[PDB]
Amino acid sequence: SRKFFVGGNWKMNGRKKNLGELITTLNAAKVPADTEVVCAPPTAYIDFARQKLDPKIAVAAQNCYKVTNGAFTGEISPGMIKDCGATWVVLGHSERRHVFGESDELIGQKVAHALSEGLGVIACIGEKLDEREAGITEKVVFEQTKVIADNVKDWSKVVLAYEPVWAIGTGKTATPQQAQEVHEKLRGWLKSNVSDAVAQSTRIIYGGSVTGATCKELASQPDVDGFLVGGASLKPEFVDIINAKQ
Amino acid sequence: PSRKFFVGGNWKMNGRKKNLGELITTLNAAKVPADTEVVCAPPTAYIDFARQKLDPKIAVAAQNCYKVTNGAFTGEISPGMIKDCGATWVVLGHSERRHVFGESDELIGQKVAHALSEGLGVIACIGEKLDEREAGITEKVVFEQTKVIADNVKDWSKVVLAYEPVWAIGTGKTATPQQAQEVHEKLRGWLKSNVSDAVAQSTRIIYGGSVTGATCKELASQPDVDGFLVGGASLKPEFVDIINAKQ
Repeated sequence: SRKFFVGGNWKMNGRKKNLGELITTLNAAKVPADTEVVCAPPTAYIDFARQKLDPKIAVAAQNCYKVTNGAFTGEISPGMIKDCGATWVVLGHSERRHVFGESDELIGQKVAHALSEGLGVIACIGEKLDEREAGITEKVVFEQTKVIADNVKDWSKVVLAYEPVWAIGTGKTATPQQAQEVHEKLRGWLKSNVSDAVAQSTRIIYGGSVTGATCKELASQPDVDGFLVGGASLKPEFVDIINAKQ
Repeated sequence: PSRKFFVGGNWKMNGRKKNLGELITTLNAAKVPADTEVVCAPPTAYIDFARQKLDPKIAVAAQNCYKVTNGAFTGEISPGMIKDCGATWVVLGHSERRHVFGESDELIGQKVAHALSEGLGVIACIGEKLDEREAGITEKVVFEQTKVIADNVKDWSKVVLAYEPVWAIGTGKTATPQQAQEVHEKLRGWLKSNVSDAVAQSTRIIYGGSVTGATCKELASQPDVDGFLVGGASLKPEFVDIINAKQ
């Protein structure tokens, strides 16, 4: 049985004050033993958040680069993330891919380098609306997963996050069934392309819109192992999502 | 005015808390002249760390930022966060952003306007690549880049322009002091006839090419060179020699 995993992606939000208040809320929250909880603060606050957060919650960088040190003004390395006490990095997030044009190859190289450096990786995939309506959900999502997998030697430190990008701001929504259909298919790719052990043990988490109201039906899906939470991660309702399985 | 000499240390993607803490200790003990303005740009995960450890005489800069105050931009930081961390500058348009990460002029323009509107100072970088230089179009590239920045500047008192001779990195070429001067003087001439005389006379244009212990002096003596954006030397004791380049 895969351990339930709840990540809170704060994206580019917050200052020390309101994030300190958020953290104070999380510290007082009772996080179940069976649930693994991770918060991804803005890059300027990885160090701050790690100092202020209770050890029971892990800290993630929102991105990193693919080399340990170098001439890359504006980037950070897994070494720096580790040095700040964070144990995870989010890679391949839809905003990196689709606003900042990060290629599959780049994401793959980043994954291999973060893993070689002792970090865990939350590796994001997902298809856009035009890809969904064209019938190529599987093609896009399998090709993205392949390039990640090509760069993974030890899946015990990886978590796959499915983002239904086709549902973000488009006027379409994903049902719990539709999330399940994709998750199950992703697991089926891990089976047909990597191994059965890896399909069985790898957390595939849902990165679509998740609220206090919908998190329960979503969490009940056989192949949904948790969430990568967007906007709700900045709010008390993140604690409701930490408690989703019941 | 005259223009206050300006020395920025760009640490790029280098260091951890230990060796950067030791570097900072070196800088804190250094005597920085009153007539020199010194700024250090740490990796983004260490803006807050460096500001806490660095003496107030040295300012802190982010190496990049985004163009909006908060938002759905996983991996980015805003000028509001930079300020909140005690940093007062941001480097924008650095050649590595433009040429490795494909940041466009339009994007850099928008980032400059937003950083300025948020009360940050901006070190705005420009520079031509080798293929652009050998094609004879140094001026075209460098003037177009400066124009998009200038379009997004309402107050030049908080801006510093950095010329990076990208054409001279690793490629194998070295930029002479004269060659740097020729470009700087032309950049100032662009400001004079597209912005204003007052902005031409008062705006620091700093040199972002390779600068050592040895070569900083002739460079700093050039009429239109107002200082440096130091790359790799910024992580070393010789950055202190560059802080002292005028005398």
